[PDB]
This record gives sequence, C-alpha cells and structure tokens, in this order.
Amino acid sequence: RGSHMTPKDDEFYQQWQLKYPKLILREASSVSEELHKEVQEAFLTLHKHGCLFRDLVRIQGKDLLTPVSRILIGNPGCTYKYLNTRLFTVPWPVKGAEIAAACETFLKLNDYLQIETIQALEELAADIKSRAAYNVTLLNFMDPQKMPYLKEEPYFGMGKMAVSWHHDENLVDRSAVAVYSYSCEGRDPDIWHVGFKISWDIETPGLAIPLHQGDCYFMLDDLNATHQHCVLAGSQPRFSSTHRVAECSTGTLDYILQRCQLALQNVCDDVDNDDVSLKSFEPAVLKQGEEIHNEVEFEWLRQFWFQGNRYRKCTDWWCQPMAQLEALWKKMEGVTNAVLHEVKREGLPVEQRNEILTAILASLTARQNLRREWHARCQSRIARTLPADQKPECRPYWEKDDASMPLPFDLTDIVSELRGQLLEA
Ligand SMILES: CCN(CC)C(=O)/C(C#N)=C/c1cc(O)c(O)c([N+](=O)[O-])c1
Repeated sequence: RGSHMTPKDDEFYQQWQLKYPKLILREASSVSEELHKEVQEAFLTLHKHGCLFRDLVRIQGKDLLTPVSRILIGNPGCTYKYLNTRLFTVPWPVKGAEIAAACETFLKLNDYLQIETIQALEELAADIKSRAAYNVTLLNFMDPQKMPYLKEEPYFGMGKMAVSWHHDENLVDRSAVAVYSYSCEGRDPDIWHVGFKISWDIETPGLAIPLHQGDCYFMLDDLNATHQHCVLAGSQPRFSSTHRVAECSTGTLDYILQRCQLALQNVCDDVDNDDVSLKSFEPAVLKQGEEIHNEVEFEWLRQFWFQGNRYRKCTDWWCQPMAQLEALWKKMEGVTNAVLHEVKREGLPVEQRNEILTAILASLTARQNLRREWHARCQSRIARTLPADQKPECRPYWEKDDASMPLPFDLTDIVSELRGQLLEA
C-alpha cells in the first residue's frame, strides 16, 4: 500500500530537503497580525456579499461543480482560464465601497507575498522579478459541514479532498505560486492540509503539510510542473488566497479589443449600419476575420454569460466592456454574412470562390461545433440546478424568426452548402 509523511514523522524533513526543496513554508507567526486581521476581514466582507461562487467546469467530458466556491481578484482587464472556464478579475487598485476596500487589502497581501517570493527565489539560486510578479489571486472557500461530499484520496491514504491532485494550469513558465491559508477553530483528519506528490509517481510517498490560521506556502520554479498537489479537507471552514502569475498574453481585455479592431479594418466604417461592406476578399484577411469572430464569441462572450450574471453582484467593471465586445461581435456576424453574399454571387470565377471557401470553412465548422457544445453545456443536468443569481444564460442566442441578426445560430445548412461547392467537379 502507498503511504505519506507529515511533520510528526522523522523521515519527513529529510524528504522535504531531498525531493521537495522548491516547496517553502512560512508559519503564521512570521506574518504580521496587522495584515492577518485585514485579510481575515476581507474574506468575510466578500463572503457576506456573496462574491464567491462554485464554478461549473468541464473536465474529461463531464460537467462538474467544484466543491470549493471561489472568486478571482487581480489586475483590471486580466482573465484566468482553467478547466475550460475563463474567470474574470474583479479588479484591484493597481498603479494609476466595501468590496473595493477588500480588493485593495488582497493587493497589499499580494505585494507582501511578492517580496517573500523574490527573497526565497534569490536564496534558491545561491527573470526572478517577472516570475514573482503576481497579477491575480484566486480566493477559495469551503465549509466541510455544509459541503460534506468529498472524494477520498486514492494513492496514499490521505483522506477527504476539497480539491484533488493536479497542476495549476495557464501560469507563466517557471512562475511561483504563493498561498495564504486560514482555517477556523497518519494525518489529523480535523486539520486542513496540502498534499504533494511527484508526477507519475505513487511509490515515493506523498507529503501532507498541515495548515492552520494564516500559514503560507510557496511553490517555486519548476515545482508545480514536476509535482502535483491536492488540498485535504479538515472539519472546520477555511479560506485560501492563491497568488499566481497568470499567462495573460491572449487573456486581457486590451488584447481582445485590439483583435476585434484588427478584424474591423476589413470593413468600410463610415457609419454603423446593417449594410456591411468589406474592403478585401483576400483569403488571409477573411481567414483572420472569422478566427477573430470565434475568439471573441467563444473565449469571451459565451464564457462570461455562461457564469453570468454572477459578476454583477460584486462588481460592474466588465459590464461596459462585455457590451462593447457584443457590439463588435454583432458587426462580425455582418462580415460573415457579407462574405456569404460574395461567394453566392453571379460574377465570381469558380477559382476565386473556392479560395474564399477554403479560407473560411474550418472557421465556420468550428463555430457550428462550439455553438452546439456551448448550447449543450448551458442546458445540462446540473446547470439547471443553480439559483436565479447564477442561471447559465446561453447568450448570444437568437431564434430563426429573429430578423435583427443577419445569419442563423444553427449553421449546419450554411456549412454543408459551402462543403458542396468545394467538392463540385
Ligand atoms: C489550497 C488552495 N489551492 C491551492 C493553490 C486551490 O484551491 C487550487 C489550487 N491550486 C485550486 C485549483 C486551481 C486550478 O487552477 C485548477 O485547475 C484546479 N483544478 O485542477 O481543480 C484547482
């Protein structure tokens, strides 16, 4: 049988040094009581207002609600995608009433953990400042009494898991992760731990680090890639603040707005009307436009409104931007329509038409498939169990009658029509 080690074991500390040197633990008594209280006030402020929600993630085909409920706080405009679900940052006051105060506290905590990480990363050596530049945190909460449906840890006999074994995805390469853990009020089943294992390995015994009132641990350098980790549930309620360097190259509002603007360079923009005229019918420009169409629709709009309107409760930072992206997306439906008018006109040579079809066909087929996948995910079993606060909306969705939208939602006819023309002898 597989086994684990805790601080109570004698081999525990030689194993920390030898096989987990990139894991660092700072006890509660190293962090100031000024900051402890401020952070513990911010937890409750966000919990009372109902900012934390259980995510409806997709994982190996299945639709699952996470045991832990959570909120993402971070730089304004930044997003963090995990388990096929994009979380949107309730913003913090970065350079340049009660909910905004709580978010400022977590920025203060974030700067404190950044200092301790740069310190530890310098000590590791004897690119550092970028790989400790935490741009977001992911606050998590769970009450084991009110949420007593927890899986048993399979490999080492650690017991109930609030979160099972995994890597933190979508992080900057070799970036650190700092975690503040706060409870209320073999391994002790009543106390919250964090589990650690080497990847692919259940022979080498795992590590269970106990966490109490404000204990902080740090995943450094390649640890998160080389090792997996889980959270082990205790009996009392427990908050955590997990600070990450999110790889947000393509996951910011500034980025998606710029992409939208690049797609609309192909349309005559004197006036905003339904008569959308395109400047070029070159394969590359059209290919690019429909790729951008899919990017704004599926990575931003449907991701937002799938969780929506849960964000409106604790902030309204995203309200104006998401309306702006919907307007931009609505224009791009006109572009697709204008492309379909071009391929379906009497004056085009068959060769020109087929170059245009080859350019857009993969983008349109992907659009159909993802629309079905999203429409199915909105109307699943567990999706129709959430309250009216978090009702999985399927926006954008419009009916076959709806004459404001130029093209239909269901693209099956449009798609197979275009495939037919490409196979013509
Ligand atoms: C102890 C507090 N923590 C540690 C930081 C967490 O709550 C946590 C982590 N990590 C949650 C988490 C984050 C993810 O990005 C992710 O993909 C998954 N997952 O695969 O289910 C879980």
